Amino acid sequence: IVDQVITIGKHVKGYHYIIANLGFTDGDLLKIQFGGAEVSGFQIVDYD
Amino acid sequence: NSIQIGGLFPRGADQEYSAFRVGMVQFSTSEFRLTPHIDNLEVANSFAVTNAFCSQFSRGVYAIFGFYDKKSVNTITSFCGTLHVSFITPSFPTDGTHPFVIQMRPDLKGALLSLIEYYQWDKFAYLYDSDRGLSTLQAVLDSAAEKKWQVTAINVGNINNDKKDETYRSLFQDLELKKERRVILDCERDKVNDIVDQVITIGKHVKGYHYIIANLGFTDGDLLKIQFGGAEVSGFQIVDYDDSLVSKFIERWSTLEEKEYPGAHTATIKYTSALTYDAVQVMTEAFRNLRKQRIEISRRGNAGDCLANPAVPWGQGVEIERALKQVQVEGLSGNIKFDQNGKRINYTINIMELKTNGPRKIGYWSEVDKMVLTEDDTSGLEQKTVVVTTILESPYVMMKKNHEMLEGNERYEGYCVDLAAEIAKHCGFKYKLTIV
Amino acid sequence: TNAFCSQFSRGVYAIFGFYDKKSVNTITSFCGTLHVSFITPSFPTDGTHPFVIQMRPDLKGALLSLIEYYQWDKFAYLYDSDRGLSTLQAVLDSAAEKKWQVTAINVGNINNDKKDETYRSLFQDLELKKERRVILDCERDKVND
Ligand SMILES: *[C@@H]1O[C@H](CO)[C@@H](O[C@@H]2O[C@H](CO)[C@@H](O)[C@H](O)[C@H]2NC(C)=O)[C@H](O)[C@H]1NC(C)=O
Repeated sequence: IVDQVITIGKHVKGYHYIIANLGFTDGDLLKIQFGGAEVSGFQIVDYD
Repeated sequence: NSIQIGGLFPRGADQEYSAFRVGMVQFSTSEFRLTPHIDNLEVANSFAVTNAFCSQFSRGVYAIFGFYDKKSVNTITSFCGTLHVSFITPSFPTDGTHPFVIQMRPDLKGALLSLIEYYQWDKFAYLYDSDRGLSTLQAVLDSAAEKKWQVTAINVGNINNDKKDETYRSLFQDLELKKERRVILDCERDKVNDIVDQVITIGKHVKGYHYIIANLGFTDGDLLKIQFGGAEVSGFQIVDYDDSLVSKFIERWSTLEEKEYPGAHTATIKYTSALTYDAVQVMTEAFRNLRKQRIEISRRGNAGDCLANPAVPWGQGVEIERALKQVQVEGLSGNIKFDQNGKRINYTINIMELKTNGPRKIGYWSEVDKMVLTEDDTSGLEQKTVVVTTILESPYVMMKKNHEMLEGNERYEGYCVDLAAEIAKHCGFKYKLTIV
Repeated sequence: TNAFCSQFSRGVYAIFGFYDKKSVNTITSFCGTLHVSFITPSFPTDGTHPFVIQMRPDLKGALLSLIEYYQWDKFAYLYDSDRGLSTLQAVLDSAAEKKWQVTAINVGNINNDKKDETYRSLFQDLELKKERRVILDCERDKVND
């Protein structure tokens, strides 16, 4: 879903995504990291 | 009939070399046979170029086909202009009028300048490296002055590939200072994809951005990763895969053994490679015409040393160069023809826009016709001029005092005329005021 | 290339000379390879070539500063290719960050048969945008012309 969004350009500022699982940092995030859209998610494993 | 020629290839130009070999077999005849001695060299290094040339000279070649960097080209145009050695290249045109250099690459500057007035740009950002000279950048700076353009030229080639990230943000902050949306890319094909990739990541490839790729190979690189972005991408093609000549070429090309002809297993070929294939045909017709005109050209001995003092050119160099420059043939890059300096003339350049279903020609450019759009107009432009009927009554609809000199909607004035505007404005349509 | 080798064959220990934008690479690559040291008053290399002792100091930094001192924002930059468009790019690279409107008119390609005409055709062409601030960037002779 990410890659598809990336290619049609729905990851710029104004857009906003909330990833609904306990593994936000379990998957790739670099490919949306600088686009402009807002990404949110949940982490159940605190590395700190 | 053993004719010796010089071959100068840069390390890792594999497809260009394979194309050179298919050209060998295809245009080889039984009248004569071109015997190519190949020199694999770091074309950027001038020392190695000077050496490799002197080697080809001392062996006794009749002409050299090769490439050059802009850093190296001067060594080439010197040793060729001096020793009358003929040089054939798909590399970029020389800054001026150099003799004994047969530049297969068509001049691109004239094409690009046409396209800019076509899209009617007035303010853009020109990005570049120096690797093909700055003779193009001079062209966009002398034009901008004469046609009122504001150009933000940024040199993006000196960027180190070791810290190649902070250099891009600060680049697109300076390119966000004037909200620059129109950008030209005049770069090495490698540098092209690196920039595109970065542009995708920061999301400057949606609707509202319009990029122009300044090279002879539009469909050469990768286009699919900004094909759905929304941004419109234009560029130039010198290899038309619709020509039956090129189409028949592709069939054998795409099917060759790849262990033997590397990078030749594709449905597309780089223009750098394609020109090399065209260059072989020219080298054949050149030496064919030299015997059909019964002119003798064989070496009267060793060329010995290229640094021989004083330098004395062999005679037939004048004759050979002329033969080359008088060639007219048809190959992969459309029609081929030269002037007295070895520059392309009368050549076609396809204009391609990136769409949804892939790259697409919207027209072609000639050095004589300038910008010509192929009659492929679409029916999409609705522009349904909504016919608005009205009556000649005061003060609803009235003729203006000098309606004669005026035309269209401007002829009439009045309440309903003013209303016709407010209606069409809020409803969004172009309309024609006509009396019943 | 012939002169450099002629000097080298004799076994000189160093070489003093001048070069051009259409010959600099030759001097460098043959001095980088043969480790011959070159001492030049000519314009410095657009890089980090070794064995080349450039006597003239880098100007680039100074000119940029002086323009900033005069508080300019829109000017014309007549340039000569003869010394390598390094400085032309230096002000062009800065044109964004410093916010400049630079008109870059090449001038190192005119002939002395129509010298008096083209030079007037340039200035009666900047009577268009009506700029008054110019930079010359030329070998002294192209200045006086
Ligand atoms: C200039 O280029 C044109 C178009 O590439 C060349 O035109 C072709 O000429 C041949 C031989 O007369 C015809 O068979 C073709 O039909 C033409 N191709 C076209 C028009 O697409 C022409 O040869 C070149 N002119 C000169 C003076 O060299």
